[PDB]
Order: sequence, then C-alpha cells, then structure tokens
Amino acid sequence: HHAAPLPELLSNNGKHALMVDGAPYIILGSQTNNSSNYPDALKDVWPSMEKMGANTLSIPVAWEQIEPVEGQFDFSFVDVLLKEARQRKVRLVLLWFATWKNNAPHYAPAWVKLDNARFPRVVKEDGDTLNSLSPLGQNTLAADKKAFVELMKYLAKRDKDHTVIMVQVQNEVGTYGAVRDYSPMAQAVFNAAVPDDLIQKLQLKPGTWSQVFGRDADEFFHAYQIARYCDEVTVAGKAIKNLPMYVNVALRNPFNPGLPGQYSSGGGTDNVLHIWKAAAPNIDLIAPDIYFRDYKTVSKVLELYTRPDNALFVAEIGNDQPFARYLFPTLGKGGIGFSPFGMDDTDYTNYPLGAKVYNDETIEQFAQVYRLVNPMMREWARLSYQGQVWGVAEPLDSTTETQKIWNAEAEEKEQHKKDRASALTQQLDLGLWDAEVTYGRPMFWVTPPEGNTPAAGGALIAQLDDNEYLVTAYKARVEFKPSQELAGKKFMIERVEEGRFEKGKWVMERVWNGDQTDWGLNFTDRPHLLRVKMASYSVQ
Amino acid sequence: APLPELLSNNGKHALMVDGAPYIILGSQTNNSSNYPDALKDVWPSMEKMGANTLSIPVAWEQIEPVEGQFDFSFVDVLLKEARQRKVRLVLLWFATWKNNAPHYAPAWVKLDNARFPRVVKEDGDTLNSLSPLGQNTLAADKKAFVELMKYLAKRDKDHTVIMVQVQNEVGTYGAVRDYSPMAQAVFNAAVPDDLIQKLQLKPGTWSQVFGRDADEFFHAYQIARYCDEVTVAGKAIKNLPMYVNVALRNPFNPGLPGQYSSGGGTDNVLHIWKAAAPNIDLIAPDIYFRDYKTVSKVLELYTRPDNALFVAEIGNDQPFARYLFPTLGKGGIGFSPFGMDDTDYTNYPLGAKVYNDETIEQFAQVYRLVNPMMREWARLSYQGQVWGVAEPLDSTTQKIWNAEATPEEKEQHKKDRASALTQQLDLGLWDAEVTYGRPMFWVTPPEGNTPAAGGALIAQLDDNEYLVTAYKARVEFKPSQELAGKKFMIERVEEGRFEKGKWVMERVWNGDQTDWGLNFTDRPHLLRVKMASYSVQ
Ligand SMILES: *[C@@H]1[C@H](O)[C@@H](O)[C@@H](O)[C@@H](CO)[C@H]1O
Ligand SMILES: *[C@@H]1[C@H](O)[C@@H](O)[C@@H](O)[C@@H](CO)[C@H]1O
Ligand code: NA
Ligand code: NA
Ligand code: NA
Ligand code: NA
Ligand code: NA
Ligand code: NA
Repeated sequence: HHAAPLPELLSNNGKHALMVDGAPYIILGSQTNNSSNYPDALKDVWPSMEKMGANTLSIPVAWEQIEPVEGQFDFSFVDVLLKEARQRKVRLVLLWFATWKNNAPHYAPAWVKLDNARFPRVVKEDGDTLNSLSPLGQNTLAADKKAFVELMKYLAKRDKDHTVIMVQVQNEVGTYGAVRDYSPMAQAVFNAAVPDDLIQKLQLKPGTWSQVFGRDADEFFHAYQIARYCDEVTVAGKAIKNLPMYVNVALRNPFNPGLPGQYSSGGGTDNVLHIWKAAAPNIDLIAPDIYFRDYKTVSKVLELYTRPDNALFVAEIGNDQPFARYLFPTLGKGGIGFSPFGMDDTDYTNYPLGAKVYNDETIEQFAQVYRLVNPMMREWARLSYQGQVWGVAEPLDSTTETQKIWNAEAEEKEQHKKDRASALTQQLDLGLWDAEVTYGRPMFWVTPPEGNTPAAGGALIAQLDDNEYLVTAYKARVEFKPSQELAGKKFMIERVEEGRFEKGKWVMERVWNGDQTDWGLNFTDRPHLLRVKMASYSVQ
Repeated sequence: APLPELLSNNGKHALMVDGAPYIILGSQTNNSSNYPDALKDVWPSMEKMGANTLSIPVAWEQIEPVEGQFDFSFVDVLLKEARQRKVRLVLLWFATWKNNAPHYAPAWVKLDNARFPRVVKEDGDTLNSLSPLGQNTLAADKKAFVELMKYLAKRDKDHTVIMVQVQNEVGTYGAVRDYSPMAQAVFNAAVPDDLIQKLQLKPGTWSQVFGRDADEFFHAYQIARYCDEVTVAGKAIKNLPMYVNVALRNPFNPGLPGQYSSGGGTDNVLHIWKAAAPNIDLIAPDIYFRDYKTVSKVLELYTRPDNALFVAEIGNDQPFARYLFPTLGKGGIGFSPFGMDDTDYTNYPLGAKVYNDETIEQFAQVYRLVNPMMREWARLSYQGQVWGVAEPLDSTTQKIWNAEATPEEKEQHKKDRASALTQQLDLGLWDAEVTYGRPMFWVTPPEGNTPAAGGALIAQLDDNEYLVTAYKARVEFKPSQELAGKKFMIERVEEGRFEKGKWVMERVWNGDQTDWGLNFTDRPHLLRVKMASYSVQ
C-alpha cells in the first residue's frame, strides 16, 4: 500500500529540483513560531496554513522532547503531527533543534545542556565561556547523532508515503561572541595540520590552520568543524532513511558583514560556502534565512546562495508585508521553496523582525502570491528545473517618511518621478522576445509607473516554446516586444489565453484581447495565469 | 461542608472556603440592585467578568420594613440564583451606617430621632449620622442582623454566602464625634480599662489619655464597639467571617476627621479598631484613588500581621484593573470592583464614564490569569512565597512638557521612564525583573503601555522553580547572588494548567519565546519556570 519514491534533490545542467512523488515540487511554505512543536499548539497552526494556501509546514522537532531522559525516546509529538498533516493533505519539513538552535543548546535535553564537562562549550580567547556547544566535543556529536538516528528510524517505520519531505539538521549553527572555540581541546586541532581532504578540495598547499588561512584561520576553522559535525549527523540519519537534508544560515550582511562573532561565526555565511561544500558533501543544500527587508540586500543574498552546487531554498523569511514579493525572484532563480516564519496564532510576534500585528491581513499578503503559483505548481516546478523561467519583484522599497518630507519640498519632483519610473521598469531577455515589467500604473494607456504603495508587485514567466510563454504577475504590467530588430517585419501578440492546468493539460477559460492586451498585460491582486503567443509578420 | 473561616498564622492569612484557601475574584453591584427584579441586570456582567463571588447589599429597610415583621424574599431569590450560577456571595449589611448615614435603616428607625439619635455637632446642630452611643439603635440593628443570620443558618447550609460585611463605610462626615449630652457624659469620663490595657496607656479621661486625638479616637472606639457587638451577636447564630469596609482618608495628606469619614477604620485608628473590635475578622480598604503611589501605600497600610488584605471596593475604570496584581502579591484574599451591573448608573468621575462590554473586559482579562489557578494560588499565598506587581507609572496626562522639550531633556526623560518601568523582585536564589511596554524580541528599553495596564504574579514552587503569569509585561530571571564562576540558564519553561490539582503541560516555551525574557500580551498563559546554575570549570 506504499509505493511512493523517496523525495530527492536533483542537480544538473547547473539547475536543481526537489523531487516529491517522482516529480519536481515547490515548497510554498509556512513555518511555526519556536514553541509550537507540541500537540496542543497545532490547533493554532493549521488555520493559518489553510488561510495562507501553504502546501508544506516547517516545524521543530526538539532533542529535548524526543529524548528527555537519556535513552528514553518519546515520539508522541511526531505521531500526532504526521496524522494531522495527512488529514490536511500537506507535507512537512522537520527542523531538528539539537546541538545548535541560533548558536545555543537550549533545545538539547537538560542532561546535555547542564553537563558542560561531558558536552563542552566554546571557550573565548580570554578564558570565559559562551553558551554555544563546541563542534569539537566528541560526546556531543555522538549523542546528537544517536537521537537523530532514532528520529529517522521513527520516520522509516511510520512515514512510508514521505509526509516529511526534507529535514533541517540543526537550526542556525555557529557562535555569537567569539570566532571559534579556543579551549585547549580546540587549540590542539587548530595547531595541527589542515586535513588533507580539505587541502585537496580547496587546491591549497599543506600546513597548519594559521599557515594555510592566515587571518581567516579562526573563522574557517570553526566553519569546517561545524560542517563536519553536521555532515556526520546527516550521514547517520540518511543511512536510516535517505531524505534530503539541509542547513539554514543566520546570514551576515553581504555588503557590510561586520566581524565573525558579531554575525554567527561558523555557519554557512557567504565567505565560507567553499568550506561548507568541501567539508559537508552529504548535506544537500545551504539555505539562507532572510530578515533583510530591502530589495537590494535581499537580491544579493539570493544571488550568492543560488549556485550550480547549491539549490536555492528560502528556509526562513519575515512575515511582514514587504517580504511577500520576494517569492517572485526566489522562484525565478529556480528556487525550490519559500518559508515565511511565524505563521501561527500562538500569541507571539518577533517584531521588529516580522509583522507587528499577526492577523488575517498579515496572512493574506502571502496568500495572494501563493494563489499565483499553487494552480500551476507542478508545471512551474518542471519548467524551472528543465527549462527557462524568470521572476522579478518590485525593485524600489516603500517610500519612507524621510523621502516623504524630501518630497514636500523640492522641477526636482519631476526628475525624481522620471528616475523612479526608470527604476520601476525591468527588462527580461526571453530569447526571440523581451518582456518589460513595470509597477504601479493604470491598466489603460501609458502613464509612467509610480510604484505600488506599499511596494508589492512582481511577475513570473516560463518559456513554453520559441514564441510562447506562461505568464502570471501581481500589481504589475507585463509588455512583450521583439528581442532583436526585425528585418522590416512587424510584430503583435498572436493570442493570450487565460486558463488553468488540469491533470497536466491546459484548459482555456477565455482569451484576453482588446483593452486587456492593448496596454500590456495588467495584473492586480487577483490570480490570472496566461499563455502568451507572440508573432512577427511580414508587410512586404 | 465546613464553615468558611479566616485563618491567620505566621503573619499570613487565608480565606478558607470548603476547607481550603480561596480568592475572591469579585464583582459588586450598584447600591440599588438589591431587589429580585434587578438581578437580571447583575448576572450577565458577572459572567462576562469571570467573577467567582458577588458582593451585594441586604438592607435593614428591606428585611424589617415594619418593626418585627421580617421579609427575606430578596435573600431567598438571591441565594437560589447564585447557586444556579455556581457563584458565592458576600452580603453587605446596610443598616445603622451606609456611607455615614441611616438611609437604609427602616423608616421607623431613621425618622425617629428621639428613639434612635443622631450625632450632634459642637455647635448644637444635628448631622444625619446615627450616634454609636444610641443603645436603642444598637439593640435594633443587632436584632435584625441576628434574624438575617438565622435565615442563613436555616437556609444556606452549604454556605453560598461566605462572608458578611457589617455596615458599609461607618463614621461621620461634618463632625469628629457625637457631642450630644449623652456622648459628653461618656467622653468626660474614664477611658475603659480594656482599651487602656491593650494599648498599654495610663488610666484617665479621654482628653487626658489621648489629648488632641481624643475626639476622633472616642468616635472610632464607640463605633468599633457597636460594630463588634452586632458582629458577635450574628456570629453566635452562624460563625461566618465578617468584616468592615473603610472610607479611606488620603494616607499622605488626610486633612481633618469630619472631612474624611471620622471614626471608621482609617489608618490612624487601626490600633483602636483592633483593640475595641476583636471579633471583627478584618478591616478592608475601599480604594478610589487611581494613582499607583497612593494605591500602593493603602495596600501597605492595610496588609498587617493582624489584618488580612481584602480590597472590598475599588473603581471599575480601566486604571484600577492592574491593582489586582499587587493585591494578590501581598497575600490578599480578594478584590471587588464596584458598579459591575447594567442598572443605568455610573459614579463617574469615581468609576468608568461608560459602562459597557469594554469596561468589563479590562477586569475579565486579569481575572482570566487567576481563575485557572485560583485554588493553587490561594494555597501558595498562605503557605508559601508569592509576589505581585503592577505597572508603576500612571498613564501620561505631562504631554505639555514632553512637547516643549529639548532632544536632551527628552532622551533623559525616556531613560528615567525606562528605569521607573523596571521592577526587581528577590525570589531567593533567583531574581525577577519586570518591565512594561516593549516588544517581545530584542532589548529595546521599556516605554510603558498606553494606557498603563500591565502586571505580574509569581509564586515559588521550589528553590529553583516558580509559577508565573503576567499581562502586557516582560519577566526576566537572573541569579540573585554572584555565582562564583558558574553560568546560568533557564532550564525549562512549561505552559500548562492544573487539573484535579495536578499540573498538565501543554507546551514548552523555548527559543524566541525565552531568549528575551518571558513576554505576555493580553492573553492568559500560566508558566512553570525552572532555573539552573551550571559549572563551566
Ligand atoms: C530565524 C530562526 O531560524 C528562527 O528559529 C527564529 O529564531 C527567527 C527569529 O524570530 C530567526 O532568527
Ligand atoms: C464605596 C461605597 O461602599 C459604595 O457603596 C459606593 O457608595 C461607592 C461610590 O459609588 C463608594 O463610596
Ligand atoms: Na534575446
Ligand atoms: Na483564471
Ligand atoms: Na493569603
Ligand atoms: Na536573594
Ligand atoms: Na540577592
Ligand atoms: Na494555556
């Protein structure tokens, strides 16, 4: 009665897919608050997930809850979770909160986190101790592995249709307040030769850590040791059940990071991705956690984490209104998923990170974008993997009260308007055709774009054939034109159809024509999925 | 079922109801709701409030409208309707005094001055305040009070009525004492031996013994004796707890007796009251001061080794709700907001200008923190260690000065406010810091709620374990003493509830929910917090 293929992350042609039930899949995700991982809290999780239209829930499973006393395992939460997820026909990503949760051992059992002699903490260069477990603690590694193995044996036994499609190993590893462990135990490894395997993979000359890496030795050392720790846990679990597994990064600012220890040292930050990929070959991907609000910073993060060797998964993102539009470039980069944080009614907000008020309007900002993708999820996922997709978001953030003042003053207003219109105009090269995406304009005539208030728009395009595209967009205009000069030919829209996929087959609902195609393709907040066919034609 | 009883032991107190400590999460009616037809306008509010006990008058005029012709028809209906709703009652005996006056004494009492005489001023004019030296008045009040207690003895065997208030706000406005010939004959004479013995003073006349306090202390003594005799007579029928409620003088700047209600249990005569009326179980403050400092001072003065704290009347406007927390943290046995019914009356500017669902909800939200643990809290308060705090700045009035202010005076002002909105509690090995009006994430300093509203309750369960619930506040734990090289953490925070006296865990708070203290909004959460120190060397 259970014949479904394991989920798997595939990588080729520099592109990636999360295979679920034997085909590409997109996680249109929701993630709970940090204290929702108990049976009694789930009634405060599912309603939000339904309102959001999410297909996949990310939720912790804590070491402390599965092994409250050493060797006495308790999977009562996982049992209820699996059953309730199945009732609602959603899938799960389990977050293993264990040796590290945001740098710290708070979710390790008391017999772990209160026994430093057995399970040692990072020691600073000055001799003081931080509440961050050292990745050189061999007992810690053994005990985390043992518990993780038991979790994976529970899923092997009790989740044969793979309700759980992926597992996050740890949560935001690293250390705040120091660059590495400086304990005697750590110093002995630091003072010794860099392991051959790393030297070989990075194509460097042999030496000790300080000799090989200079001023980067302390940070690279901590990243290597954490990555090896996480890889060993990962390998042990996959030996039981070979699900995709990943780590999530407490990001450093990519333009102005500050110093390791200010940001979480040793996690998969952009400067140690090479270390993590060398050190942890069994981990499937390294996922950014995004709480930067501004378009330029978010865009840079998506660029850094989308690599031929690294599928893009936005494992955590804020739940305030500005964040919703980042679904569009995430999917346009070939991303496999997107998981806004704090999507439950458990009476907590991490404002000022996320939304100040958690209510139906908060959820609706995400529901409105997920409604663009849900009706085509499998078709999009395949085109993303096997084809050409594009995706953009509105590239100016909302005007501040600062800019609000500097506007009341200003001939200057007119130039500013021109500059904003240009910035709110995006070009995409789709082969024989280009698209121009603009934001915040009427659905008729050609008044320049002025942006949405607040910033919110975006667009998704997939290429179906040389002259045919799937298009859906949000609070935006999409206009097509030839990509190269036509040698005396004219061009037009040949046909725009609005429709849907049913059992993989396109069903046309209506043709957009006349006013609906004279002024580009204009989208509001409501979902429309279009197939657009362009033509060039001779006039003699 | 066992009689309710007020216990006092080890300077602590409990109201025992059904053989265990109980907290009155009270509602009190308006003054004209003591009739069967009005009760339909009382119960819906009580239900919305989540109150467990109703305080309501029973008037001498209604039970004895004609001398010797008793009528308990209201008491019957009340008992039956209270039982239907599974709530308890505190009956307020409105008789010789209600707010200094005899308006609730039967017409055959209050219109017969020669039989039942009034206070006479020094100048010979008469006040509408019955003299405590009227022996007829004492006998008549006592007789009727006895009949009421007989009704409860015969008709309330399960003690729906758990306590009785004897009179309401006794004393006299407009004069310090009775200066009638009858009163002068007693005043111009020896202080009674018993009072001299209990205060350890030298024998003499009132004037000799007490000097410039004589007049006021005389009035307080004679009213206390009156109230004790009524009390004793009633308890001899049915030995319920019985108390008196005080029209407070301002504790910082009282003015003169007569301006405030002279002779009641004001803070300067609590020694007289305790000496003269040993059968009265407690003296309860009636609080209509809105401001934190005065309210706090009142709670301090009335919480004594010899006096259980019962807030027998408090305003029903929004600022008053948060005073439940310090009341319970002092080991108070109850709290009773006034005017909780829909009988088309507001005592604004004392209470709320508007009575509506929002008015009630400000109290419902704090009662919802206590109801789920009421019996457990009550036992901890008596037998153990509890604490409770309220947000210590009132709502900003001040906004003129904040407007005219340098961006140096302002940053100074926000720092001063942050410090004032930070409270420290010494819980033994561990301290708690309580702050008000800040996000649930990071450490931006407190700026207070608007309006002021927050508070916290803590009970100690063990050396390192506390029961915690709070409201629009952050609670953070730290070691109370330097740890000598050890570190510390929260070991475990559990949200849960008591079922059959047993703790049931619903979820564990961790991660974001414990990284930045324990953050509470308007919604109820009951936590068990276990702290640990641990070696790193
Ligand atoms: C991301 C992190 O993974 C998550 O558990 C939570 O701590 C949030 C903040 O609310 C982020 O730090
Ligand atoms: C307190 C008093 O006991 C009560 O009956 C009522 O008169 C109020 C005012 O509305 C307070 O004086
Ligand atoms: Na092209
Ligand atoms: Na449609
Ligand atoms: Na008590
Ligand atoms: Na202490
Ligand atoms: Na101390
Ligand atoms: Na609860």
